[PDB]
Amino acid sequence: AVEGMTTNLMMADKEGIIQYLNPALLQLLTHREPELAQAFPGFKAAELVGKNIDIFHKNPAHQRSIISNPERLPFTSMIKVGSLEFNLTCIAMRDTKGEYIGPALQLVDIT
Ligand code: HEM
Repeated sequence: AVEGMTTNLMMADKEGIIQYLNPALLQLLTHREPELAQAFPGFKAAELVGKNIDIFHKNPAHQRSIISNPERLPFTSMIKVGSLEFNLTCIAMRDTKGEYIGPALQLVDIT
């Protein structure tokens, strides 16, 4: 629904370790755990922080090349996550001195 359009955000460090999920995304992934557990059997949304993103990517070096090269960010794509569908945006996070920290992901639900 349009009432359900919100800001879904997930952050990782340069080594691909998930650092933070915002509440809207945590709520969505909890709601969608039926679909997510079919695509990713042991999936628990509250358990994602500290995990490496490589676990969830079928060709992990592809996403690694995207988040390792902040000069080529921002990156946008449409992705299928099990039976879910998202419009994905990946942007570079930087510290106060301008250094790249890792990727931030925004997902727009188009399931
Ligand atoms: C901040 C953490 C994450 C980053 C930086 C990240 C990075 C990316 C990027 C850039 C894409 C687009 C690839 C493309 O369209 O060519 C992508 C797609 C995808 N991501 Fe993630 N992702 C993250 C978290 C997750 C999580 C938690 C899951 C599983 C729940 C996941 C599973 C997928 C899947 C299934 C796709 C589409 C199919 C694939 O390329 O493997 N990602 N990810």
